[PDB]
Amino acid sequence: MQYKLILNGKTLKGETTTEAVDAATAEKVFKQYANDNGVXGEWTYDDATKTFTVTE
Repeated sequence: MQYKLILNGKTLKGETTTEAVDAATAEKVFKQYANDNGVXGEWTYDDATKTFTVTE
């Protein structure tokens, strides 16, 4: 139930984590987080390692 976020912004590179029971819930949380950090970017999703990647 853990999901990662890989931030590749023009001035913001990093990775965060959250615990969510649904991929859309996790995506929404990460999108909110990204937006608060100024990002949103092109969003890619890997379901093998449960990671969302943002390419600004």
